[PDB]
Amino acid sequence: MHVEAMISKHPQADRSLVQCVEMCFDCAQTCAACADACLGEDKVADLRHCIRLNLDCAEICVAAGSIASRAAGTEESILRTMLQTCAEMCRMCEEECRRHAGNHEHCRICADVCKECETACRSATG
Amino acid sequence: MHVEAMISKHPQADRSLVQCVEMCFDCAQTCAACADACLGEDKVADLRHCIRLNLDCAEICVAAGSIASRAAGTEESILRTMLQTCAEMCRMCEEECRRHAGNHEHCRICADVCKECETACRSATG
Amino acid sequence: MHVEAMISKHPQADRSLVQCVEMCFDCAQTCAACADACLGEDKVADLRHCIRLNLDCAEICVAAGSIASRAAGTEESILRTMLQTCAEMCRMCEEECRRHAGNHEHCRICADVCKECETACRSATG
Amino acid sequence: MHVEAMISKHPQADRSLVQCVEMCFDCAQTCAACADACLGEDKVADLRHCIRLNLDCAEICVAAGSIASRAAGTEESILRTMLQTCAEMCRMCEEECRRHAGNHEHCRICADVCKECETACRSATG
Ligand SMILES: [Cu+]
Ligand SMILES: [Cu+]
Ligand SMILES: [Cu+]
Ligand SMILES: [Cu+]
Ligand SMILES: [Cu+]
Ligand SMILES: [Cu+]
Ligand SMILES: [Cu+]
Ligand SMILES: [Cu+]
Ligand SMILES: [Cu+]
Ligand SMILES: [Cu+]
Ligand SMILES: [Cu+]
Ligand SMILES: [Cu+]
Ligand SMILES: [Cu+]
Ligand SMILES: [Cu+]
Ligand SMILES: [Cu+]
Ligand SMILES: [Cu+]
Ligand SMILES: [Cu+]
Ligand SMILES: [Cu+]
Ligand SMILES: [Cu+]
Ligand SMILES: [Cu+]
Ligand SMILES: [Cu+]
Ligand SMILES: [Cu+]
Ligand SMILES: [Cu+]
Ligand SMILES: [Cu+]
Ligand SMILES: [Cu+]
Ligand SMILES: [Cu+]
Ligand SMILES: [Cu+]
Ligand SMILES: [Cu+]
Ligand SMILES: [Cu+]
Ligand SMILES: [Cu+]
Ligand SMILES: [Cu+]
Ligand SMILES: [Cu+]
Ligand SMILES: [Cu+]
Ligand SMILES: [Cu+]
Ligand SMILES: [Cu+]
Ligand SMILES: [Cu+]
Ligand SMILES: [Cu+]
Ligand SMILES: [Cu+]
Ligand SMILES: [Cu+]
Ligand SMILES: [Cu+]
Ligand SMILES: [Cu+]
Ligand SMILES: [Cu+]
Ligand SMILES: [Cu+]
Ligand SMILES: [Cu+]
Ligand SMILES: [Cu+]
Ligand SMILES: [Cu+]
Ligand SMILES: [Cu+]
Ligand SMILES: [Cu+]
Ligand SMILES: [Cu+]
Ligand SMILES: [Cu+]
Ligand SMILES: [Cu+]
Ligand SMILES: [Cu+]
Ligand SMILES: [Cu+]
Ligand SMILES: [Cu+]
Ligand SMILES: [Cu+]
Ligand SMILES: [Cu+]
Ligand SMILES: [Cu+]
Ligand SMILES: [Cu+]
Ligand SMILES: [Cu+]
Ligand SMILES: [Cu+]
Ligand SMILES: [Cu+]
Ligand SMILES: [Cu+]
Ligand SMILES: [Cu+]
Ligand SMILES: [Cu+]
Ligand SMILES: [Cu+]
Ligand SMILES: [Cu+]
Ligand SMILES: [Cu+]
Ligand SMILES: [Cu+]
Ligand code: NA
Ligand code: NA
Ligand code: NA
Ligand code: NA
Repeated sequence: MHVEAMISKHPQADRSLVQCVEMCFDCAQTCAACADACLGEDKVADLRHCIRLNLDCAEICVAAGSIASRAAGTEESILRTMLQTCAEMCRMCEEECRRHAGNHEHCRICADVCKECETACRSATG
Repeated sequence: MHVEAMISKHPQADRSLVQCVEMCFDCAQTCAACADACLGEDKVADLRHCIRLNLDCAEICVAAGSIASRAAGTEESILRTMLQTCAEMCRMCEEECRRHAGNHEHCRICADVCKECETACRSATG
Repeated sequence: MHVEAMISKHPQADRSLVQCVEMCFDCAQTCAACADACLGEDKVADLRHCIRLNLDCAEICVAAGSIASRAAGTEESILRTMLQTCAEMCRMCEEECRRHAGNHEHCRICADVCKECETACRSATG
Repeated sequence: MHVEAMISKHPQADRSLVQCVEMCFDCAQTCAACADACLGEDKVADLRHCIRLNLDCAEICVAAGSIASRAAGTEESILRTMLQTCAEMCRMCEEECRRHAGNHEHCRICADVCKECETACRSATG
């Protein structure tokens, strides 16, 4: 990623922020991929809720990542509210993917990414 | 829009919800357009913060609208948290567009849409 | 929607363009809703491909709608290339939803929206 | 990123594809950041077109990345059409950021990312 390089060059220019942005994009992609993997499973009907949460988590993580990419300055921002929502979304999505992780390795990986992204986003709200 | 028609046909199937979804998409488009209009103004340098808020508001309203389009059932959802964030985003974006509304008619229109979308989203959290 | 009102007030300011933008947002929402409806069907395993196409169609229609909301001027743009891609996406998604339309009313509605959006986007490339 | 790990675990499971997805998300973030950096410059009025292209490039790269994250199987997809559009978008955005690269280091970085992402996406269409 180029998060760190771009922050340093912004005319209004944060480790926790870099980590948050990087994780949001990673987690967005991972959850998009996890929704599609679950869709392809023989046991798709068991994975409805998980697919739905991953779609929401992908959507919210792209939004959060994008907003945070614009948060390199002191101006008022939705940033902290958005990161709190994102942390809650990643927590919910982690729990459901974790429940399937013994059965589907894609959900193990995705639960781990959601957990890390939850922590990164919560940490960026401090 | 086809929000109402699609909700009625969902296998797990709400006026406040229909209105929320419709408004989110309307408001997303309007804020995208307002950011671009402000970018094109001779006095663009006066509109930096407004452009930035409109970009965030477009991003959050698409996310909220999409999540709410998937909220026609009783399952656990980020929906209410996301709608609260969206209402806060629309409130912030409304205030800044309103400040420019005397000077730029596009901001008058956009402030009105943000205000309506804020109310719709807050109402859907009840 | 506020597409028409916002275009008229843009400092660099098209019926076919208004119709395209309106349809993209309508179609994005409809396909998001159709993916979720299909996910909830008892016969979800029969709807894998349809769910996947609707997710792509929602993503591409939001992108197209957003880009077109920024296309009220004479500057170089990806607009026409993006609208061509969107028309092709809506054509593909229409065909699959149409195949399920006898069985699922949500797919009938969604196929009709995709068809209309395909035509609107193709017409805006002229 | 977790692109490679998730592809390997998909029930329907490509170096060029992994590289494409990774680059799309990297490039999306970079262009979002470049739009915001340009918005913050004293000389913002000189950067209108560049800001606008970066907003389009961010939108198209997220869309492409997401669609490509769902392209780990042999089913019909918009993928190749979408990647061609994305390559064209990155080419356009590269050219404009490159023009500002001597003046703004953020545009140098962003032009380099767009160039790499253009190549990755074009290569994934083979
Ligand atoms: Cu995340
Ligand atoms: Cu994720
Ligand atoms: Cu999954
Ligand atoms: Cu899953
Ligand atoms: Cu997830
Ligand atoms: Cu997420
Ligand atoms: Cu998150
Ligand atoms: Cu997050
Ligand atoms: Cu999950
Ligand atoms: Cu899962
Ligand atoms: Cu999984
Ligand atoms: Cu999962
Ligand atoms: Cu996950
Ligand atoms: Cu997951
Ligand atoms: Cu996440
Ligand atoms: Cu997640
Ligand atoms: Cu996160
Ligand atoms: Cu809204
Ligand atoms: Cu709005
Ligand atoms: Cu504006
Ligand atoms: Cu503005
Ligand atoms: Cu706004
Ligand atoms: Cu908004
Ligand atoms: Cu909102
Ligand atoms: Cu909202
Ligand atoms: Cu605003
Ligand atoms: Cu404004
Ligand atoms: Cu305005
Ligand atoms: Cu405005
Ligand atoms: Cu507004
Ligand atoms: Cu506005
Ligand atoms: Cu709004
Ligand atoms: Cu708004
Ligand atoms: Cu709203
Ligand atoms: Cu469309
Ligand atoms: Cu659609
Ligand atoms: Cu459907
Ligand atoms: Cu379907
Ligand atoms: Cu569709
Ligand atoms: Cu579409
Ligand atoms: Cu389309
Ligand atoms: Cu379209
Ligand atoms: Cu379809
Ligand atoms: Cu369908
Ligand atoms: Cu359907
Ligand atoms: Cu359908
Ligand atoms: Cu459709
Ligand atoms: Cu459909
Ligand atoms: Cu469509
Ligand atoms: Cu469609
Ligand atoms: Cu269309
Ligand atoms: Cu890209
Ligand atoms: Cu980029
Ligand atoms: Cu820039
Ligand atoms: Cu620029
Ligand atoms: Cu760019
Ligand atoms: Cu791009
Ligand atoms: Cu691209
Ligand atoms: Cu690309
Ligand atoms: Cu660029
Ligand atoms: Cu630039
Ligand atoms: Cu730049
Ligand atoms: Cu740039
Ligand atoms: Cu770039
Ligand atoms: Cu750039
Ligand atoms: Cu790019
Ligand atoms: Cu780019
Ligand atoms: Cu690329
Ligand atoms: Na900012
Ligand atoms: Na739902
Ligand atoms: Na434009
Ligand atoms: Na696929």
